[PDB]
Amino acid sequence: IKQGIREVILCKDQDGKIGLRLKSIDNGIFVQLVQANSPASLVGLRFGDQVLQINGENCAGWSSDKAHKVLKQAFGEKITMTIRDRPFERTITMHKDSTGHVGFIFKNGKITSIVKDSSAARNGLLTEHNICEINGQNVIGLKDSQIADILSTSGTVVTITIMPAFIFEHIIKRMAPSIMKSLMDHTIPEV
Ligand SMILES: COc1ccc(C2(C(=O)O)CCOCC2)cc1
Repeated sequence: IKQGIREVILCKDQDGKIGLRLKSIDNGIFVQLVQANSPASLVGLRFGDQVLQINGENCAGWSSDKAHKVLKQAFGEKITMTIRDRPFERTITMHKDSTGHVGFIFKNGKITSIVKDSSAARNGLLTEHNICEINGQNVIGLKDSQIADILSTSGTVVTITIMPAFIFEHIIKRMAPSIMKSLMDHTIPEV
């Protein structure tokens, strides 16, 4: 999680898309969706990012509709944005035990139990928190079984990005679970 305000420069694809849906939260604008292999993904926009400006206009108090409107009108050639990185999220680094567990239980992405004397317990993992990312890979909308698989196929060191469940549930309001499963970018980021 980068701790300040960064600039990104986007270019609409051939179809006039940038691969983004935005959501009004708390009189700010936040990324709700980033499409796989989109301009948004390529420049490193992530679920939960806060859009502070689009082409030098403040996003404060915009509706989701106005934000999507503003992206439609923009000259495709070059869109600038100012971004706060995942400001509602935090990162937690854990170490797997000899049996391959970081030490928590979760249901529909939300951590529900912390196991006594686990890495999760020592690193202060919290319940009623939704898993957004595992080792920088977005897992939002993936089945519980696949999130377990991605945890099992990570090394002994597991970084998990988490969001308070209330906040997460407010952000994904009005996005179909199939769009999340199907289109939400879940690739290991390119270099
Ligand atoms: C007393 O507080 C702590 C905090 C972290 C740990 C480690 C972990 O499990 O993450 C131990 C193994 O290596 C990494 C760190 C241990 C004790």
